Amino acid sequence: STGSATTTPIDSLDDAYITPVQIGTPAQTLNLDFDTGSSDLWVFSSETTASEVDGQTIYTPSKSTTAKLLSGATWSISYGDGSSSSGDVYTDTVSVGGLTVTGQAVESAKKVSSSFTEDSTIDGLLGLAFSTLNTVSPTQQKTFFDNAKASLDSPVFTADLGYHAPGTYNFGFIDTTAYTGSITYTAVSTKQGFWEWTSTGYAVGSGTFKSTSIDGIADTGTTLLYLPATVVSAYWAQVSGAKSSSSVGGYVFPCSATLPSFTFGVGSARIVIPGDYIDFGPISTGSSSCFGGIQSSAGIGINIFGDVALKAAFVVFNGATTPTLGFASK
Ligand SMILES: Cn1cccc1CNCCc1c[nH]c2ccccc12
Repeated sequence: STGSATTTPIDSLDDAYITPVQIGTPAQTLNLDFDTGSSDLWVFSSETTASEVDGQTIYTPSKSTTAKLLSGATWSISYGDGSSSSGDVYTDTVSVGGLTVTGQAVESAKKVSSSFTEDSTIDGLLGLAFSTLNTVSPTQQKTFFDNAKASLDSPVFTADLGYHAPGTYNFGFIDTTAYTGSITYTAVSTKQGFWEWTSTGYAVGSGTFKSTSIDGIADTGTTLLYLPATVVSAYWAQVSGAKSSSSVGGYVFPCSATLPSFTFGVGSARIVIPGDYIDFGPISTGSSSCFGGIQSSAGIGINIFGDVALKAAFVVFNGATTPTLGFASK
């Protein structure tokens, strides 16, 4: 089997991407944020505290003839940005782009934090990291990908995120028309439960490539590119007037700037992030200070190749017995 679904930015900044997902019988379609940095499929639901729902589409398990309470199971998750959610668990039929999994754990939110409530466009998350990170207790549950894997033509999924435009998540096949040149594959460590890999270095604009190992995670559910302070300082030093603002929470730059590109290495290959991809617009409405798309990972504890980096590439998440990651230009 295979599946193919379009993923769409939630706003004009590409802050996140949502992908329609069919849950239950008859189908209830919710728009979920596919997140390769977590391993829970959770949704706004008829159980979510009413004051914490503001415009989201909800899953109502009592209206699904295939829903079954997973007795005794609860979940609770915190994300890198400090947001959180928790609740109980159903199993139900879940389909993505024509690919169907029966008996998928669908984690029903009873509580969500404020940045979920305030994000009316995101109806929940679909985790695509390794199932060892799944938070369901007392019996850990598998991700949609892990459940689907055995049925897939090939044990892979691909992320092709657009810049200010829709893109595609495919399951079970590599669309050879969706990228240019060749795909370069690189080793993955699953020891922390993430798609963790080591970039071979970077360049700023038309500058020389610096060969240096940068360990980080491929994370579709994080907006920005978080890298070591040394690398980030070297980037922003090429933008007149750019500075790190403790009050804003990172590097800002004059909105009048033209930003340089940023290149990262994948083995001997190179992925170029155009300068425009690094512009996240005014820090507040009407401000001439703009927020940067490359930020320091210092104090996160890990480097994160978030959407800013991933949307410059066609990315293969290879879930074979020994997982690997592939990157191609596009
Ligand atoms: C960092 N910063 C700087 C000024 C204002 C900010 C915060 N920008 C948050 C943008 C945002 C809205 N909905 C989201 C959903 C997922 C990820 C990000 C977002």
